[PDB]
Amino acid sequence: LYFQSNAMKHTIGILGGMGPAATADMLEKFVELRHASCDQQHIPLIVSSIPDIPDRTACLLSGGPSPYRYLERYLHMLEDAGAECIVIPCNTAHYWFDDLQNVAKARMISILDATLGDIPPSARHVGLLATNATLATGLYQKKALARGLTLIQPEDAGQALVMQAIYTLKRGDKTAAQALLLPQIDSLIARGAQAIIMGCTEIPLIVAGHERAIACPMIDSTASLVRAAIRWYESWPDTR
Amino acid sequence: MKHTIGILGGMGPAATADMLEKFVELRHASCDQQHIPLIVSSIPDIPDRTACLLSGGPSPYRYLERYLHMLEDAGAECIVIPCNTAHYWFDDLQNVAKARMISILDATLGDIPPSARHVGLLATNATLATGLYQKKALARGLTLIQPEDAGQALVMQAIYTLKRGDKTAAQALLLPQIDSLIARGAQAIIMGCTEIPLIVAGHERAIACPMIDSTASLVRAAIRWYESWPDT
Ligand SMILES: [Cl-]
Ligand SMILES: [Cl-]
Ligand SMILES: [Cl-]
Repeated sequence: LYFQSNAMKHTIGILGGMGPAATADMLEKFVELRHASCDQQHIPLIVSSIPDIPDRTACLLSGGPSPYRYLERYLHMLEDAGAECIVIPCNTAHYWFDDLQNVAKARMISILDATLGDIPPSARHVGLLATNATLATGLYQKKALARGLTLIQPEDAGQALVMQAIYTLKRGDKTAAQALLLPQIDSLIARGAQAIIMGCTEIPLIVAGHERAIACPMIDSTASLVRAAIRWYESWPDTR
Repeated sequence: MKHTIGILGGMGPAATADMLEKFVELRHASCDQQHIPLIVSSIPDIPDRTACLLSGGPSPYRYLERYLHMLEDAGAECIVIPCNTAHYWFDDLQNVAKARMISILDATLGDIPPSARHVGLLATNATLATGLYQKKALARGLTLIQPEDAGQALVMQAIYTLKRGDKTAAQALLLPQIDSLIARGAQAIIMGCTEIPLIVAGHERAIACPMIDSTASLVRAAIRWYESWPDT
């Protein structure tokens, strides 16, 4: 008879598709990170995985077509579907975060803030694995400075390989991607990184299974955003 | 006109995340932008399907109907359901749906090798009890082998252990049941509950016979539908 609307349900939209693998990984983490006795106790989620959004690095570094209009469209799709909170499992796309937040009715939670908060306070010197555009536009720079953090970026030659790893994953070869990425991780560690931000939502997929062999904590930006979204969801009177 | 696929999910949420992964894995794409457009409803509050069917619990239908329309209104032109048990309501939804719907049952039977006549079935009690696969298998010339009652209780227990979050526990329960089916002559085993592939993951090669993944079967069928238009 009576159905509770998704808005009243505190439904969370995921504005994804950058890329699709990263979005599927976030969904997987919403299940893992939420305490639930059964199906019915899991978080209500609506997902946009609509990958036609233009490449973020091409736009930012090369003046390629901007993703922004697509972001706005699918954000509105989610809102109309009942999302009361929106999360974007793409670091690079947070270039547009403030712009989107201007047009959003829903609450929006930054992957950047969530990720930084999940770094141990004691880690002062922190590696950053991210797309070229995320580094170039300094998305993490401002915030890291506020927390008194020193980011260690790979050198130009290394970053080229990190970028290659990211796109090999986006292209669907994890094994190859790993072969590319692992040495760069060791380089950052060799350079004194006390932790490494996985600052591209493809990186956790590449690292998965090898973390136990990595000599410092990896901070997972996707997981960080999920945890932050769960906390939002669970702060409601009908949630707790 | 983008041929967007809606996923009416959330039963349960792990099976839905699993379907998304397979969409990525099963679609040839040179880059993000060549992957399938997907809108996903994972809104798990849908009432337990088995409890309704077997135990007289609340009916999931009006929920399914609601999220169906939600997906259509977001622009999904084709809808898929990564729950076998939910297909008790498939025809009903299909009758209210403007978007195209693709049945997990047909897709899954279609992916069984022709040479496999005697096929094991791992599924929920409601899926077995309501005979979702039986009339369809019969028409194809298939003979379904299901676990004996004691074994089925353990299968059901494995499924709910996975939904509850322990994969390791679920495996300990499920694995012997798979071995039992093989001992009884199964030429292939349908994983007929969408949590099964998740439990079986990593042990597949350790299993003698082929396992037919209902989730994967649905994704492939959806991809085919997507790639079937003049502009795609
Ligand atoms: Cl990213
Ligand atoms: Cl790509
Ligand atoms: Cl199922």
